[PDB]
Amino acid sequence: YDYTDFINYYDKFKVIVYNVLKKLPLNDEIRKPVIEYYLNCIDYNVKKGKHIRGKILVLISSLSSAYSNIKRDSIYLLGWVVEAIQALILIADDIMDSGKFRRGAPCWYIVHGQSNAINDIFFLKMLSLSLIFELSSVFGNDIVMKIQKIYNESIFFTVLGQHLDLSYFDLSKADKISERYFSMVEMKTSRYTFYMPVFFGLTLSEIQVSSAQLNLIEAILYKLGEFYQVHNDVSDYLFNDSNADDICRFKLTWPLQKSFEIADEEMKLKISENYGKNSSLVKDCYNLLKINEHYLEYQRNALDYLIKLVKDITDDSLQKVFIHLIHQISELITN
Amino acid sequence: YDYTDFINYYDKFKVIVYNVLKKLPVIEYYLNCIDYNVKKGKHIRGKILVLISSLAYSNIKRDSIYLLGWVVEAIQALILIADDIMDSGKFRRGAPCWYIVHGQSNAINDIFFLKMLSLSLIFELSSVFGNDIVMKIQKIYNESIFFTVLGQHLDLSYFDLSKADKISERYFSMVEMKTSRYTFYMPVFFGLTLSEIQVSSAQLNLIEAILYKLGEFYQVHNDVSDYLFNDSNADDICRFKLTWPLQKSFEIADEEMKLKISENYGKNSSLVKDCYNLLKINEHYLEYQRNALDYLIKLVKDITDDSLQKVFIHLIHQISELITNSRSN
Ligand SMILES: O=P(O)(O)C(O)(Cn1ccnc1)P(=O)(O)O
Ligand SMILES: O=P(O)(O)C(O)(Cn1ccnc1)P(=O)(O)O
Ligand SMILES: [Mg+2]
Ligand SMILES: [Mg+2]
Ligand SMILES: [Mg+2]
Ligand SMILES: [Mg+2]
Ligand SMILES: [Mg+2]
Ligand SMILES: [Mg+2]
Repeated sequence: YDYTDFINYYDKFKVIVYNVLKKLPLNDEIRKPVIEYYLNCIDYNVKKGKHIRGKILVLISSLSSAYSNIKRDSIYLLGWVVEAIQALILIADDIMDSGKFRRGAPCWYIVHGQSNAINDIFFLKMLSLSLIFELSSVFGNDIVMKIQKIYNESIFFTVLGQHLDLSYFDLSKADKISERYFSMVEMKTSRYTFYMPVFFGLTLSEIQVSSAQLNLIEAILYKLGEFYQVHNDVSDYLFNDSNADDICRFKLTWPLQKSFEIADEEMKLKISENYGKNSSLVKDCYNLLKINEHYLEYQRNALDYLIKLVKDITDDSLQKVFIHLIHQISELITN
Repeated sequence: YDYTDFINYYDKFKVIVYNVLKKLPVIEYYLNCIDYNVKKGKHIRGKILVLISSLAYSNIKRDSIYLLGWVVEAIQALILIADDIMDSGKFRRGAPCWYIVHGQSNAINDIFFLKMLSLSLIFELSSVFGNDIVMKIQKIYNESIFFTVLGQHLDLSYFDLSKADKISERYFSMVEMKTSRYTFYMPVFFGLTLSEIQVSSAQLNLIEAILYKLGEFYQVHNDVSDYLFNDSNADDICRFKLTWPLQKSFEIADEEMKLKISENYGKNSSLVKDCYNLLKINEHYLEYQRNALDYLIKLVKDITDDSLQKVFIHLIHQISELITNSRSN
C-alpha cells in the first residue's frame, strides 16, 4: 500500500512533540536543550524501525471506518505513538539482552550510557501516555478510555512475557518447554506488536460492530505474533557469529524447543550443556537436525493456518486487510 | 496519625494485584516484588494522599482511596529502583537494592511491572468516583512522572562548574522536577481530587507554593545526609552530582576553595568534603532548615479554607519531624 503519508506526518509529531516541552515558565530558555536532547532521542529511536506496527493501526484504521479529514491526523499521531511505544520497549530489550544494534544504528544504551537509557524509556512512555490524551479532543472520552485499557493490557502482558524471557529457571527435564516458549511469545511479542496496534486501529475506526466471533482476529494476531518471534529467533541462530549472542544466554527459543521435540537422550545432553557457553557447538547440533529445515515447515502451516482463518472474516473488507497484513508480514519475514 | 488503617489495607491491596494477575510462579515473583519494594518503608507519599483526602465521608470510596495510596507507594518504589541503578545504589530502606538482589535486567523489567500495574489499578477507579475524576487523576500522574523524568535527566546531564554563575538555579530547578512533585504535588493533587473539596482554585498557587518548598526542603536534606554520612566513591561527589552543599559552597567560597573543588570533583571526595567543613556547610543547612520551617508556617498560615489549612498543618508537621528527627548527635 501507499502508506507514505502517515510517514510524512512525523514532522507534525515533533511539532506536537516540541510543543510540549514548554515545561518551565519564566526564562529565555537557556537551561533548555533538554528539549534538544529528547528531540534527538526521538529522531534516533522513533525515527528508525520500519514503522511496521504504526502502519498496522493506520491500515486497520483506514478501512473499518474510512477517514477524510481532521481525525485522519489523530490517527497518524497515535501511529507514531505506537512507534514511540515500540521503541521504548526495545531500548529496554537491548539493555537486558546486551544488544549491539537496532534500526541500523547501535543501541541507545550504548551511545548515551545505560543510566540514560533507563530514563529515556519512561520519557518516551510518559510522552506516549500524555500524547494519547490528546485524542480526547477529536475522538471523545470513552474512545480514549478504550485506547487506554488497550495500552495497559498489551504493555503489561509484554512485561510479563519479557519476564518469562528473563526467567533464570529453564531446567533439564523440561517437556513443557514448547508451552513455556510459545505462550511467553504471546506475551512478550504478540500483544504490543499486533494486538495493540490492530485493536487500537478499530477504536479510532470505531467500526464495524463485530463481536463474539471476533476472537477470530485475536487468533490471527496471535499467530502473526509467534510467526514473527519465531522468525526473529531463527535469524539469530542463522545470522550472527559474534563471541556472545543468544544461546550464550539461556534464551528460550524456537530452535531450542523443537530441537527438544526431535532430539535424543544423547542430543538433549548436548544442548543442556554448552547452552550458555558454546553457541557454535549448540549451533552445530542445530545444523545436524537442520533447524531451518523444520523452520521451513512451520512457515507454510503457519501461513496455511492464517490463510484459512483469513477467509473466515465477517468483514469482506476487513477480510482483505488481514490478508494484506498477513502478506506484508510474510514478505517482511521473507527479505 | 492513623493512618491505621491505610497501612492495614496493604493486605487488601495485595489481593487486588493477585487478581490482576489472572493471566494466566510469575505471580509469586511479582507479589514479592511489591512486598520487597512497596511494603517496605515509611510510606510518606501515600500517607499524604489520605491526609489531604481526609477532612465526602459518604461512600466506601475509602478503600478506593487507600488503594490509590498504595498505588502512590508503588510509583515511588518504581521511581526509586530506577534511581538506584542509575546511581549504583547499594541499600535502600535498610535492604539491598532490587537490581542487586535481582540484577539489572529484572529491576528494569519490574519497573515496567510496577507502572503498568499503577496504570491499571487507576483505570479501575472509574466505578467508585466515575469518569471525570479518574480522567483527572490520569493527568496528574502524567505530568508528575513526566517532570520527574526530565528532572532525572537533569540529574544525569552534568552541569558546567566553570560556568557556575547560577548552578543554584539549575539545582533548585532540577530539584522541583526530580523530587518535589511525585513526592508532593502528585500525592497532594490526587487527594485534592478524590475529595472534590470546595474548591478555592484562585487560592491554588499558594498550597502549590507550599509543595515547592516541602519538596525543596526534602531533597536539600537528602543531599546533606549523603554529604554527611555516605562514605565511598559511590557517593554524591564521586558520582559528580548537583547538590545543595556544593551549590551553596560556590555561593560561599572564595576563588580558592571553588577552584579546588572542581578538580577533585569528583575523584577524591575526601578533599571535596574537607572544604565543606571549612565552609562549614552543615552550619548552613541548619539555618536553611531553620528558615525552611517558618516559611512553610507563614505560607501555611495563609490558607483560607481553614479546613484545608488543617491537614496542611499536619503535612508541614510530618515532613519537618521526618526531616528533623534524623541522626542528630
Ligand atoms: O529475541 P528478542 O525477544 O530479544 C527480540 O525479538 C525483541 N523482543 C522483545 C520482546 N519481543 C521481542 P530481538 O531479536 O528483536 O532483540
Ligand atoms: O539523591 P537522589 O535525588 O538520587 C534521591 O534522593 C532519590 N530521588 C530521586 C528523585 N528524587 C529523589 P536518593 O538519595 O534517595 O537516591
Ligand atoms: Mg532482544
Ligand atoms: Mg529480548
Ligand atoms: Mg531475538
Ligand atoms: Mg540515589
Ligand atoms: Mg540521583
Ligand atoms: Mg540524595
